[PDB]
Formats: sequence, structure tokens, C-alpha cells
Amino acid sequence: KDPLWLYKVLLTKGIEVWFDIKLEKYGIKRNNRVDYIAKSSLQQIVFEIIGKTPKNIAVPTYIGAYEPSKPEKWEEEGIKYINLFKPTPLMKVKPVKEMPEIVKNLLLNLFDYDAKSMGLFINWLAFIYQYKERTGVAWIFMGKQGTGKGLLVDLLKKIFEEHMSSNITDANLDSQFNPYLYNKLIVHLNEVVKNRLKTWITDETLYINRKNMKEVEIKNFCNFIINSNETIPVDIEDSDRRFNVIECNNVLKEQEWWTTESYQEILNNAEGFAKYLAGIKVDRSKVNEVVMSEKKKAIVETTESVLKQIAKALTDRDIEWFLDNGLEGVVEKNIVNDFQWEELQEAITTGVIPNKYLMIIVEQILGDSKTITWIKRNIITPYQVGETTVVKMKPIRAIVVG
Amino acid sequence: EKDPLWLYKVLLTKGIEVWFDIKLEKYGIKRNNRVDYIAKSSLQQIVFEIIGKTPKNIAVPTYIGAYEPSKPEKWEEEGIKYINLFKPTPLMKVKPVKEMPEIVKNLLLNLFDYDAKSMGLFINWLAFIYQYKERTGVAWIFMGKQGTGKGLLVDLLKKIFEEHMSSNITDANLDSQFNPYLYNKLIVHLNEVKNRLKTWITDETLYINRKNMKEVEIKNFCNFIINSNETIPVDIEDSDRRFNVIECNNVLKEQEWWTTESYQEILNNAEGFAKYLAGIKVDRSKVNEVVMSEKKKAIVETTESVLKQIAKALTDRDIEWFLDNGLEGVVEKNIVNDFQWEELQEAITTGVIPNKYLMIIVEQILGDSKTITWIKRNIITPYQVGETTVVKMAGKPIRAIVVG
Repeated sequence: KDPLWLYKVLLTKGIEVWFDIKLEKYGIKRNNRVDYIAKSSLQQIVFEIIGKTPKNIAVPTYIGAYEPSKPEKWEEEGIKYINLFKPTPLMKVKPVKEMPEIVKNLLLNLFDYDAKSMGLFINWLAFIYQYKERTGVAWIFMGKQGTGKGLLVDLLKKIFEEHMSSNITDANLDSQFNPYLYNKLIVHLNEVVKNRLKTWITDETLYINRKNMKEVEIKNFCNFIINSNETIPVDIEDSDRRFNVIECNNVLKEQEWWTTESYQEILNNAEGFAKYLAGIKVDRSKVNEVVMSEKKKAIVETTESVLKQIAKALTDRDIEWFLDNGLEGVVEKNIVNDFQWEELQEAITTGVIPNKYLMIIVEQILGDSKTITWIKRNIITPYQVGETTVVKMKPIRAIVVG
Repeated sequence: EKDPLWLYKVLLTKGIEVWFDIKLEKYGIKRNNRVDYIAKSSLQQIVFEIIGKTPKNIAVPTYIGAYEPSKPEKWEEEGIKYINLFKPTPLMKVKPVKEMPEIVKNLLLNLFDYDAKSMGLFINWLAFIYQYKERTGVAWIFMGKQGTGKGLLVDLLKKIFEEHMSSNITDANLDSQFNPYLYNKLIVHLNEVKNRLKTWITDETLYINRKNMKEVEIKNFCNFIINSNETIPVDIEDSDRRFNVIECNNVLKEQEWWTTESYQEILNNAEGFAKYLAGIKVDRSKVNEVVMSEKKKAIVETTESVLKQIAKALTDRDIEWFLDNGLEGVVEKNIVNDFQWEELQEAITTGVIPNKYLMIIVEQILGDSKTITWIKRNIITPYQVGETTVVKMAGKPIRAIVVG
């Protein structure tokens, strides 16, 4: 008669049930809680609610989708959708112009009373809180322990609730399942997958596999915060566009304002901090902004290969890089004359290096004797420094940069 | 039917509480302080035995199971209705006692080597777990040799906590795809993964995967006890706030008061020990307190990199660290005259070290000749010791590193 009678009677009781062809499960949405259950589970629910087990579930057929920018239901290309994003209490919160003070001292302690980066991080957080999109930039908090990184992720975890992943470590990565990425606005990882993570930052779609559900490709809303107590947590390239790095070495127990209860006082102020974020006026040009802090510049120049730097010093004829790396030791160990010591650095700046001097340079930077064949296949050829050639210096075989 | 909770009420008469758990799609049955999650066909076999008939529809409520000792047996938050899965074991509902049974006191004195401050700090930690039933964010590592009583202290606490404790979790259970040893536990004991464990101590939520149950995120109540007979059981940073370390080298067979029966006499005193913990006056400012015992400081400085210690010595211009590590050998091998041996130390103390001396210093500490490129890529640059630059000393322009 009416194939949606049960759907309507449960809506009166504030309960919205549909069938999700995509997962072959029934969706039930209660009081800011969306569950996916099998039919036999849903039949047990409606018997408790309406006193009878219908043999046929008279409910509509929607496609579940987690999109926080869209209505409770919408449709596109004829297929009708129902939304799986339901905000937690502390996202539906009245704005505030200024944040609770003990929360303000926690972040100031984290950012070392630097306003530009702390304000840039809060602008990033506020954007996630208000606009609920993927930013494509992640924040790495590192340094020492007891600095507040663990608290700020428990502070945000009370704000974002089910939409945040807390302390995902290699134990969950080794799992065949992906639950920490399914319908999340923030994903926290503890300690750090060099490319597995760098991809998640800018992916729109991930394959979500979770236990007793179909493996499904959903759109990606994850923003990553990464805590690490190692000196070099990840390999970062010099052209990077994904990572902001903040090193904090101020321990919270050693500060003026800290008590034992401050950990739970800061946590019991989650409402105030959420109300602050709700009131930030976001600058959308600076959510995907990364800055090259000298801690990040430190991570990059320890990470990038030394053979790459030799090749690029060779390319830019940067004699000053070689002498910063101790090339002048070649003369005090009398490997080279004072006459030949000026021919050798002439060869670097000139971009025409005889095989004789090519080995002298590489062996003094690297600290072991390398052959010309090795130098070409590990420094010259892969980084395209130049061509090995006969040059009229007598016929000297040299490499000409270019 | 008439009342879609008729069956629920009739089993409560027999003292039996059954619900349906939307979160696990299983039926929960709670009997005599012990909770099961079963399939529908199993629960129908249970109620047939109780009421003599098999209902077609299970007239029971729909709750969400949650393990929170702070909350009532049922409650609600938002519209969602909850039922509690924590039900304390007998020796948690027991009348306190002001003083501990004697044979249990000699074990803890023996474990802690008759030091009261550290033993009392551990009992204060235990008492907090017993009285307040929360996660402390601090773990205890018992170390040393074998027969000291650490294993017995774990069977003693396992009789108190029973179902709320995980006993002798080893590498076999970690390699399993399942997590049952962390599901609804107040104490978790590990026998003998540096970051997997350092995170569990301070996490609020774990993803619990168990055999025939859905993988589900639950609240974390675990406090960790760690036994190990290796000299360096874990890597500990100097700023650590999670670990207390106790090394014990008193074997119990070698002590005066020990007999064959002492092992099971201590075990038959679980009630007396539980009542003592119930009566401890807890100081909560000291439950998450960690102390750096001389064994912990050994673990820290065995673990931290030599390049980090060099980099920090360079930073603090601590000439005495270098000579503590034998830098003066540079003079006994006549690598250096008596005169640059004075430039080399003032170069360290001034924080301005010519490349010439920087390689001499590093080679005598590390024991192999390293290049300037290597020193910057592994000591200078990563720990931000300073900038390599041309500095004008005397008349020549000397390449140096300026600490700052």
C-alpha cells in the first residue's frame, strides 16, 4: 500500500532508517548517532519500538555520504543521498571573541610565545572547525615530552568527538582495516609510511576497509596532526607544500602556571576553546600556508642526500658549499699543491672538472676514495650534472657542467 | 506484544538482565557480576531453560554497552541509552584495613629493597587504580633478575582484579590481530613496540578487535605494569613522564623468611592485600608522579644518541663533558701540541671551533675520522648547534662553526 509506512512511524519517534545499497546495510540515525546494522538487528529494534516485527522493512533507499557542507538529504544525477555527518555538541556552539586563559597558556607554551605560527595554526584549526574541509597541510609537533602535545590532542578530541582519530600508531597501520580514516576531520598520528602519509594529506578518495563491512571508496576529509619525540620524524623535501613544523622544549611541570589539575582544567575548558574557534574570522588564503621554520630547514638538510648536494653544488659552481664542507683540508693534508689547489677550485667555479680533480673533490667530501665510474653513476649521471668529455686544458678527460 | 519489554522483566525476576547492543549487534547478558555478548540463537536457548518457551521476538531493550566505573548501571547521554559493563570483582567491594598482611609486606619490601618512598609511591599508584578506577598515565617497570617476586606480585593483583587485569601479555598476543587484553581492563601486565606502548599509557580510546565481534573504539582504562630481565628493557627519553623504574636483585629463596609455602601463602592473602589498598589514603598529586631513579637515569643515558650528547656539549660549551669522555687522549697520542690543546678547549668553551679542531674533537669521541660534511649532517645541523661560517682569528680567515 505505502512502502514507506515504517519509515514514517519511526520518524515520529525521532528515528530515521534507510537502506544503503552501497554497503548493503540499513542505516539508523538517532540523537546525533548514525549506525549501520543488518536487517535482523534492525528488526529487533523496531519490535522494541512498535511491538511487531515487520517481515518487510518499509524504508527508503538512500546512499549514505559524509559531507558536512551539505543538507541532511540532497540528490545529484538522480541518485538520492542522506548525510552521515552529524555535528557533535561542541561544534554547534555560540562564538566567543577570546579563548579561556589556561587554554591560551597551553598553546603559547607549545608555540613558545610566537604569535605568527600560533595564530596560523589556530586559523588552520578554525577553518577545519567551521568549514570542515581537507586542508592539504599537516602540523608536526615535536621536541620533548610533557610539553602539551598530548593534551592539545585530547583537548581537540573532546571538541570533534567521533570525527577525530586519537593516537593512531603503527599498530593500527599494520591492521588490515582503515577505521581511523573513515569520516574524520582530524587524524592524529603518534611518532610517525614516508609516502603513505604524504599522500593522505592531499587525497580526495581513500579505500576504506572496516571489519564486517564492504571495502568502499569515500571522499577524504582528514587533516593530520603529528606528534613525535624523535629528532627527525619524517623526510621533508625542500620544495614541500604539506608540513608545518613546531618544536617545543618547554616542559609543562616546570612552568609558573602549572598544577597537577591543570591537565584536567584545560580539558574541562573544551567548551570555551570550541567557542573561541567558532568565532575566528578565517583567512582562507592561509589555511594551506606552510612556513619554512629553521627546524623544518634543519629536517630537510639532514634528510636530503649528500650526493644530491654535491651534484647541485657542482651544478651551481658553488665553491662556497665545498669549503663549508671542508674542501680546504685537501691542501693541509698536501693532497694538492698550492698551484693545483687553485686549479681545483677554478674547475669547480668554471664548471669544467678534470677526472683527476673530480676524484679529489668527492673523496674529500665523502671521506672514501671513489672511482670515476662510481662518481658518474652516483653523482653525475642521475642528477644530470654534465657530460664526461675530452677538454683541451694536453687532452684532459673532464666533466663539463651544463 | 502487549509490552515489548515483557521478557526483559521476567528475566530480571530471576536476576538476569538482557539487552540488545546496537553497537556490536549482539545481545548482552549480565549475570552475577559477569557480562557476555551472545548471538540471538544462543540467548533463545538460555531463556528456554529459564522460562520453558522460545520467544520468536526478543522483548528486550536496546542499549549501548559501555565500561565506565564512574557511572550508574544504566544512564543516558543525549538521547542514547547506555548500560554499564563494569561490575566490580568481590575483592574490590571489601572493607578496608589500616595495615597490610605481614607476608605480603615482606614481598614488597623485598621487591623495592626496603625503600619506603618508592614502595609507598607504587602502593599509592595501586590504591588509586583500586579506589578511583581511572587511567593514570604512568607505568611501572620492574627489572633485574629472576625470583625477586615480580611474577608473584602479578598473580596477587590478578586475584584482586580478576577480569579487569591482563596477566603475562607477551609477544604472542601482540602479534595476534586481536586486542582482548586491552578491552575493559584497569591493569595490563606485559612480560619482557616502544611507541605502540608509550601511546597506550596516555590514550583515551583504543580500537578493540576481538574474535567474533566488530572492531569498535572504546574508552581506555589501562594502567601498565612491565616486567623484564633485560638490562635495557625500553628506550626512555630524559624528559619522560610515563615510566617509573624499579630494579630488584633480591631473590626470594635466599631470604630468611621464605619457605616453600610462602608463594601460595602470599597468594592466599589476596583479600588482606585488597583491604589494605581500599584503606590507603591516596595522594593524587603523586599518582602521575615519576621519579628518575639511578636505574632510570642509566636507561636514559644508555639510550640517547652520542651525537645528541656531543651536540649539546657543543651547545653548552661544556669542556668537562668532552674530557669526561677522554678528549685529552688527543694529547697523549700527540695529535696535538701543548698549545692548540689550549686553543681546542677554548674553542669549545668560546663556542667558536675551527674546522681543524672540530674534526679532531669528533674523531677522538667517536673513534673514527669523520668529515666536516658528516659532522654537519649528523651533529651540527639536526641539533641546531650553530652556523658554519668564515671567522677571522689572528690573521688567517679560518673556517669555523659558531655555536649559538
